[PDB]
Order: sequence, then structure tokens, then C-alpha cells
Amino acid sequence: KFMEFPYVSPTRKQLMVDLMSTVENRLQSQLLPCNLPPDVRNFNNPNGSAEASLHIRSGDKSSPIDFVIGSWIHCKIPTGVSLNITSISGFLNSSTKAPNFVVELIQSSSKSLVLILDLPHRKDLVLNPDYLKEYYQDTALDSHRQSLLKLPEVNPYVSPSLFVRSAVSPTASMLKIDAEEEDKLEEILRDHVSPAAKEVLEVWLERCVKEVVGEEERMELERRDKSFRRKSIEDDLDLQFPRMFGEEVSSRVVHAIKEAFGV
Amino acid sequence: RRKFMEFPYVSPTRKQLMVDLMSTVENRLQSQLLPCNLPPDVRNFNNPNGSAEASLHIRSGDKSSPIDFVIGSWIHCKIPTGVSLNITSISGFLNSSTKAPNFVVELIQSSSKSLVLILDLPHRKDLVLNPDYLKEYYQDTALDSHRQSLLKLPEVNPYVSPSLFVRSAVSPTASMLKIDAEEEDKLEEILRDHVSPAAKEVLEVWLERCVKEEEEKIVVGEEERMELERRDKSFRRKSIEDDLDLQFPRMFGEEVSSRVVHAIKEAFGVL
Ligand code: NA
Ligand code: NA
Repeated sequence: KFMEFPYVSPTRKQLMVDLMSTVENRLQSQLLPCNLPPDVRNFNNPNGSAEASLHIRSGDKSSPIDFVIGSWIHCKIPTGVSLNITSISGFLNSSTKAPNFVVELIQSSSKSLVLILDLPHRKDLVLNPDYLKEYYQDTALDSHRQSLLKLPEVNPYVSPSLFVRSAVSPTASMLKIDAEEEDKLEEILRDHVSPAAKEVLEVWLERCVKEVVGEEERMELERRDKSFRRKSIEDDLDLQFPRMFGEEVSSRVVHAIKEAFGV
Repeated sequence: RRKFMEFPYVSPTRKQLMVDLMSTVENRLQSQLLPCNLPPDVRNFNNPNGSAEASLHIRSGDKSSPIDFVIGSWIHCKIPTGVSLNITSISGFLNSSTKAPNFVVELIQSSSKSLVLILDLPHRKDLVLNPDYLKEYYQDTALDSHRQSLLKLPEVNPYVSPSLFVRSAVSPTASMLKIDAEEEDKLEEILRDHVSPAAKEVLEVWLERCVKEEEEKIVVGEEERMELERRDKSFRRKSIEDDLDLQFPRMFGEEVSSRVVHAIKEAFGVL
């Protein structure tokens, strides 16, 4: 209940469905059932300006997964133009050093789209070049970024947030797709974005999830993981959610998210 | 036998920028810098077979200085394809007595087609763990405006380093740029009117906000200092094995290369 993705195109919808199904299927034996209140799994603004749905599976202890979060947001800006955000993120706990996973599509017009697809690092890459070799050089991650760039309507996306720029790995696909034809953008999605996203997901599941972390290393992991979670919720939710949904709906959803993220 | 500030082989505008930058670094850091004590054999060197030629200029910070060292470099290599490689760079490195960012400017031309600019204040703490460092040194300053300013130019496009390590050691505000170089008179103009002013303004931020005398008695806590030392060491060892160990014996021959690499390792303090 979330898998409806009602406000987006079928191609995008199918991609989000493929990805969420793959995650839930491959990690079933390590994923708890969703425990969010129903008034947090699906919520909206009293005035009808915004609608969202949230799906969070916590991971078992003795397992490497902290949680998995899937979401969609639909928000009709007073102008009449609707903002549609869809995302799947995978967070690993401090029992492993391996990278997280994120896919996010952010679309305002029929022809323009921001893609964020990455396996965010959980160790300092400069202190730990061995980590960099292990999870990014040895894998084929950079090729997805590169292959997507070839396309004439795909250009680099440079976040206005310096924090988001620093939190993604050096292989991250941060892309702005500007296909001035709805037909072309959807063609980009199924032929290009979709195989990229599915392939990035596969290396996360086999190379990061599947497989001891030292006392001070785990403490470092938790500290950095917590810093990431705390800062991003402050930037992304603590002003945009009260605005999109009202202060009633936000406070309870934000609290539920904070609790889930352990912040 | 070509000397450091002579910057041979490159364009007049490219020499002027490198002279101005180094002159500024040395004049503004008078109270900080020891004189260069590199032997002649290392200040200026070349492959015996004439295929490569380089100059090195290193000044270490004094004791009680936040400056570890400043290093200036130019390299000219004739590649067996008949084209020439020209690298000119200036870097400032700070020691464990401060957390503040480093400084780097590099101009690399490997083909007749494009000039690569690297201009940044490399961060010395993990930015995800330390959001406050990101705000202090990159958000509060004007650093990103230079990057997007230079990028508006039609001849200027993003450069993405082949090295995933280079990508992660540069700050999120780094100007990593590729300049169309075929139109020689246009390249000169880009350098003179746009790259020069930007590089000098980034240098100004480093000089005033990172080196910053003001109250030098900011004593770096034990754990913070040890993190800096560890991260600095890892960066340097890795840079040297990627850019020096894998390239210098080829350019200059084993003998010249072992003498030079040794001197660079000494300056960087690396084992
Ligand atoms: Na493109
Ligand atoms: Na441009």
C-alpha cells in the first residue's frame, strides 16, 4: 500500500514498482513488516494541496540493513504545476561499513526531470582509498553516470545544497534530463534510466548488503550515519513538509521519520 | 636549463597567471615561509634523453606557522605521439595546527584541443560528519560563484577527472573545468579576464580565511589533530603513488625520478 504511484506516468510508475519489488523480495528474510501508523503511511494537507505516501521496512538486528524507505510525494503548487517526487533509499547499520543506496526522481514538467541515483559512501573516501577501490572502482558504477551523459537531453545536475553534493559518492548520477517532448523523456526513462537504476540496485544487494567492524570504526559509522540523517531531515523536511502538508500532518510524520531514522 | 618562474613552453597569459599567483603566495606569506632549500638537482631537472623537463619550488612553513609547505611546479613532456604535455600548478598545504582547507590551482594541457583547470580549497575534514566545517569554509564564502561564473562561458565545460580519488579530495565548490583551446586568442582572453581573476579571488579566501593570523592560538584538540594528521597522510601518500610513482620514472627516467620523488616525499612527510 504505496505501490499505486497514482500521480506519475506509467513508465516511471513501473520503474518504482520494479525497484521496490526487487528490494522487498531479495531482503524479505531480513526485513520486518512496516510498522508505521496508517496516518503516516498515507497522508495529505487538509486543504488538498499535497498528497504523499510512505513505506518503511526496518531491518532485523543480526542483519546488515538499518531500514529501507520508499516514498512518493505529489504537490500541486498554487500555480497549477504539480511537483512529483518518487524515491527509494536503503540504509545499512553500523554492523557493516558498506554503502547506502538511493534513487530519486524529481519532476515538475512533462519534459524535465532530475535524477539522483547513487550508492552513498559511509566512510571518508580520502582517509580510506581502499573503500573507494572496493565499492566504486572495482564495480562498474561510474559507467551509468557516463552512459546517461552521452544523451543530448541529459546534463549534469548540480545541487544548490553543498551538503547533498558532498554526501553522494564520486560515481553518483546527478542528472537533469531536458527532453523537450514528453515522448522522448519517457523513452529516456525505460531505455536508459531504468536499466541504470536496476543495475545500480543489483550491486548494492550483492556487493554492499550480502556477505568484523572494530569498536571505534562502528562508533565512527554511527556518528557519520546520524550526522547525515539529522542534517538532511533539517534541510529537506523541517521547512518543506510544514509548507506542503500543514503543521499538524508534518509534526506527526516528521516524528515518525525521525524515530525511524534514529534521530 | 629553465628555472621555475620562467615557466617555459606555455602561452604568455598562462605564464603571467602562474607568476602572479606564486608572487602573491610568497609576498603575502612573508612571515610564514622558510626559503627554498631544494638542491639544484631537484629545483630543475630533465630526462637525459631530452623528452621531459621540469622545475620544482618548495617553501616549508616555519615552526609555529599554520603552513606545512607551499609547492610550485611546471612540467613539460614530449609524448611519443608528437604532442606535448604542459602542467603548471601551485598548492598550499596546511599542517595539523589548523583544521582549515588547503589550496590548489593546476592548469593541464595534454593536447592541442583543451586546457583543464583545477581550482579549489580542498577540505581537510569529512564534510558529512562535520556539517559545520562545510558551512564555515564553503557555504559562508563565495567559493561556488567562481565555478558557476566560469561555467557560464561557452568555451568552458565541466571536467570530470578519471580518478575517483581526485573527485573525492576536491571540495564541493571546486572549479573543475575544461576550456576549449583551439581558438588561441579566445583561450588567452578566458585566462586573462576570467580564470586569472577567479584564481586570485580563491587565493584571497585561502590567504584571509584559511591561513588567517587573527588569533593563531586556536589550538586544535587532541582527537581533531589526530584525525587531520591521519587524513592528510592518506591523501598525500595516495596522491604521490597516483601522480608521481606511476608517472615520473617514465617521464624522467628512474635515476632523476628517484632523486625528485624522494625530495617530494620528504616535503610531504610521507611514510
Ligand atoms: Na549530454
Ligand atoms: Na559553459
